[PDB]
Amino acid sequence: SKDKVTVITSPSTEELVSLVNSALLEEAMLTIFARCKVHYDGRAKSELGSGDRVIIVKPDGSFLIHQSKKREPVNWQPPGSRVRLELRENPVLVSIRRKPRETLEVELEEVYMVSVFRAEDYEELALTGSEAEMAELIFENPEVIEPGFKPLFREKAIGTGIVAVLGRDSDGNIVVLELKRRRAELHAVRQLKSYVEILREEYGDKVRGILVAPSLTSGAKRLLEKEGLEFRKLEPPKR
Amino acid sequence: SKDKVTVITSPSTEELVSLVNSALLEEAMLTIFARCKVHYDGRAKSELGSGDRVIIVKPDGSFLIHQSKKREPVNWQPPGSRVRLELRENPVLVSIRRKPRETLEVELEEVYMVSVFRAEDYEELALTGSEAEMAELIFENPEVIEPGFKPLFREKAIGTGIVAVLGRDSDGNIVVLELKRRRAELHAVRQLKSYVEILREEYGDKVRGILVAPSLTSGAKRLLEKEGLEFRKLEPPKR
DNA sequence: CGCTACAGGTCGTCC
DNA sequence: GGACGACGTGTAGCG
Ligand SMILES: [Mg+2]
Ligand SMILES: [Mg+2]
Repeated sequence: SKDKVTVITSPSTEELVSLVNSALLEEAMLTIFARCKVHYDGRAKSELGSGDRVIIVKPDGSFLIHQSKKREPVNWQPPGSRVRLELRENPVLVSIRRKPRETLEVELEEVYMVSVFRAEDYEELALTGSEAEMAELIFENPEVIEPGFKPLFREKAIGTGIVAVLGRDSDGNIVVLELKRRRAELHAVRQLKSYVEILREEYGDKVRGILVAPSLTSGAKRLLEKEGLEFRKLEPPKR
Repeated sequence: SKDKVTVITSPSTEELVSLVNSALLEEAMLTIFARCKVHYDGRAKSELGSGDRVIIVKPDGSFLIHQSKKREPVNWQPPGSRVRLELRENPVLVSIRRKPRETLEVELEEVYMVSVFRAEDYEELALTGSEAEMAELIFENPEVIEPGFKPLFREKAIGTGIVAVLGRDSDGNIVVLELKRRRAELHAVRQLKSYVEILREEYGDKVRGILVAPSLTSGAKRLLEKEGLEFRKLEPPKR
């Protein structure tokens, strides 16, 4: 239990069970290379036929099944799921989440490798360049929008929806910003339009919307213009 | 090397280099257990300090870095990225994505395990209970919407945006359907309202919007009612 | 929990 | 290759 790694290739069932169950009691990452079938029923339902895949069970219950292509797991289970290992015609990894009820079944036809990784990590990700940091830059230097802009509220719930920044201009109008940390799309403009309309019905037609993004799509421009909304070019800042 | 799996615990640098090399040449899966540092720069910028993680490099270029928590990799690179291994003071995995330019740098301070898995998988996931299945059901069976509903188009570009289902009703009105495979939120109603207004521009007051979904959030229902749009309860079929 | 919206979203289709 | 929207989206904030 004091080795970081414990690896077995071509494990016997006995060896499988021993390492699987120690991974769980030790709350260590479990990794397995195997030929398997996968059955999922839950929010949706899926079958994956027999094939080789990497399987990972994290100590927090996160379950991953990866094919040899793409970024997404072909199947998974979220944190807080519970897995048991089941002996049947083959060993079967069964993971269940409660609410909503989702079942993942991994039938292990052939286990090429099983491993316990007792991983120590006290460190957490520090990311910069987010939308939240655009909001900060704007409250710290409102001029990046325009002279006299005064930011007032961040994530202000209006009647229906939550607007990213609510504010006032030099004419004393209410100003909605919608921020995107990347090229803004039709859905961004729909957010803004939706918020502005809701405000307009309280505060009159003078309410301004501004989409604040590094750029926007052909579609966003068209709809923005058609709706009389505005665009300010802003890049997400990186610390 | 002719084996499906090769595993070396506590590799030397030469051992490390060798397996990494083979994984890439053999189009195999590369899995590393390591204490590392991660530096990422690209669409955003991030730093992860020294800690233990699982690393996976797929033969299609997908790069994954997993902490012992959550379902998401703490850092990654998408399919198509090119990876190399540089020997600085420590070995450094470098994976770069062209377009947009993104670089991922993993300093391997200690490699606990490195493995090559030559995975054979000819099988594609088969999933049921999607939104597209809802659409099929509605074309096969339009009365699930209402009697004498005539479905005409599916994923139809209108001028700005794309409608899930476009049709007519028995009274000669045009019908927009917005479909959701799960409980519908504000986002959905905004989509629906947006399309219906665009269609009203051409066909005038004779357009109906219908949100089709297993249920609604409070905000959705509120907004839906406000704009006088309609709801039909439908569960995605599991076939 | 339920609502709401962001994400380095990823992914697939189709103009 | 851009635009557009679904996704078993996952994840975080907030009430
Ligand atoms: Mg917003
Ligand atoms: Mg839609």
